[PDB]
Amino acid sequence: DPMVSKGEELFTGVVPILVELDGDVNGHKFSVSGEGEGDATYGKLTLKFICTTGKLPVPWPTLVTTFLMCFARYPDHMKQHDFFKSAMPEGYVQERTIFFKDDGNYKTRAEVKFEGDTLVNRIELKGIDFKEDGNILGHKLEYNYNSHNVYIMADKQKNGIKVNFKIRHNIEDGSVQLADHYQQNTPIGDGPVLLPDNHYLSYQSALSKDPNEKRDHMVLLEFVTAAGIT
Repeated sequence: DPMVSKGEELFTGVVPILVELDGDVNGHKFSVSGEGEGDATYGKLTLKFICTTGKLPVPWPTLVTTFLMCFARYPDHMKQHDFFKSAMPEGYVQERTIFFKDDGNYKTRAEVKFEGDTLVNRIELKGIDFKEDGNILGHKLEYNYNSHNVYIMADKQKNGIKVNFKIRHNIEDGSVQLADHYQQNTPIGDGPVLLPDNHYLSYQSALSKDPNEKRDHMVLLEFVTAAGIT
């Protein structure tokens, strides 16, 4: 499929990744830069993020979903369902609202596209209505992350996809902090993209630290594979 081959070809090897985020949550302004690599053939990403403005004012785990669906491994049997690589290299816009149960929300707008050989994710994040002493701005979340499937559906009206899913962030005391995610993606360019049948992506994420890093930071290892059209 010469259509399906263009974007696929850009991901057959290890691809360098750059992430930039400008954030403000209840007026706490912050920036984060991240860098690493993606290997879509194995659905693997390796990333390190640094808060370049000091202390991150929210828990690292709450930003994991905001900080690259084009690196999912789509099995060969599902290659006609990979909107994300079909939109490359011109890229796609990824927008979310994320509602934290009994707290504020994030609203994010990102552009994901190639700049030369590097895949870039540039994000702007606004958070409103957070409780200063809540789980988010009070840093009450465990530094860890649960595996979750993500349900992708076609969004024909937007020439794109929509994505719905819930994240459960474990808490200090056995409770969970729910983060209800609403997402839509649309191509940046004007040409043909794939409109997939419904399927999911399976996510696993592992968070760690660099012992030599004195800045506030997060090392992220993710594995993501598509499934669910059997």
